[PDB]
Amino acid sequence: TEFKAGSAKKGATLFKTRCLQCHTVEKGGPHKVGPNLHGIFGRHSGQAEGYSYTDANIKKNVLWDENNMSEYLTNPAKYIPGTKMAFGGLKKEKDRNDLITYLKKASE
Amino acid sequence: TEFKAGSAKKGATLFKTRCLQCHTVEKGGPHKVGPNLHGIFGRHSGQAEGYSYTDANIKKNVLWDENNMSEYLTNPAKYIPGTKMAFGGLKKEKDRNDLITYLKKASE
Ligand code: HEC
Ligand code: HEC
Ligand SMILES: OC[C@H]1O[C@H](O[C@H]2[C@H](O)[C@@H](O)[C@H](OCCCCCC3CCCCC3)O[C@@H]2CO)[C@H](O)[C@@H](O)[C@@H]1O
Ligand SMILES: OC[C@H]1O[C@H](O[C@H]2[C@H](O)[C@@H](O)[C@H](OCCCCCC3CCCCC3)O[C@@H]2CO)[C@H](O)[C@@H](O)[C@@H]1O
Ligand SMILES: [Cl-]
Ligand SMILES: [Cl-]
Repeated sequence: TEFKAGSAKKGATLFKTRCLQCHTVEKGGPHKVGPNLHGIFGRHSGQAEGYSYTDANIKKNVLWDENNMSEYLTNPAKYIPGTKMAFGGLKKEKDRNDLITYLKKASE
Repeated sequence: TEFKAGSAKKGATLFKTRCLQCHTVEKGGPHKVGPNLHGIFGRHSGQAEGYSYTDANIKKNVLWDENNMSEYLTNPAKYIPGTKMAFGGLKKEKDRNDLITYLKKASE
């Protein structure tokens, strides 16, 4: 399902405990590991002034709104280049086919 | 789409360069960061003798075959507990609603 208006008060606590380590939100606030998020809604992803992103922002692009940010926050790590390869991820279907054809024989 | 028989020879090289760092495949081979994979096809996930898994193996369970291992190898990290939370992931839809309701106000 989709976004439904919730508790800004609980959301303030979630931001402090889950986001502030890598993001500020106030206008003119500093970048950290992640970019300052002022004005994030209504602008496109990957364009904060003064911050340079991973290659994700030439592979993906959204106009942030409540719905697609809700989907994003289920698993932001999967959009970081390298996360999938870290524990053996194989982007190419043909590579997974080759690996599995081998593993079927090698593990028998 | 689904699994199609591929190149065991290319798959052998993929295993050596992408899997061997954390897995052995031979019968009686040692565990490493990950479990030995002998006999993996046809047994259920999360049951290698002598290895104790993350909580993933009480949340997820498959009978490994070519198809579901192909899906798994697109992104194994997303099944490791903690990966999603690491960069701000919020499992509960109500938490994402609360966060986003706050962020909409705080970032304006
Ligand atoms: C707490 C739940 C959050 C929220 C609401 C967001 N993050 Fe992060 N984030 C981090 C990094 C390194 C990036 C850039 C990624 C890249 O360059 O590929 C981001 C990006 C975002 C965005 C997109 C910003 C844009 O300008 O498009 C958004 C909306 C976002 N984040 C929200 C790093 C981190 C963390 C470091 C461990 C943590 C924790 C979070 N983010 C948590 C959150
Ligand atoms: C190279 C592409 C591969 C392949 C084919 C597999 N892996 Fe891994 N793996 C690792 C860990 C720590 C685990 C256990 C996770 C947990 O306890 O939650 C696994 C698990 C697997 C399985 C499931 C095994 C089972 O008994 O059900 C399979 C089929 C599998 N892997 C295949 C760790 C790593 C790595 C450490 C960085 C790397 C690299 C890989 N795995 C790569 C691969
Ligand atoms: O993988 C299967 C899914 O693919 C699509 O979902 C897309 C969505 O359509 C697509 O809009 C979404 O994009 C999210 C991009 C998030 C941008 C993150 C930015 C962060 C900072 C730097 C640049 C990137 O990615 C999803 C896949 O990861 C389909 O829409 C879904 O129906 C389908 O379930
Ligand atoms: O998230 C949306 C998707 O959900 C389902 O896909 C499931 C599959 O049905 C489901 O079979 C699959 O399970 C994979 C579990 C991999 C087990 C990994 C083990 C490794 C070692 C320790 C225990 C776990 O997880 C997928 C979701 O992550 C649906 O089937 C899909 O159609 C749908 O696109
Ligand atoms: Cl492809
Ligand atoms: Cl829920």
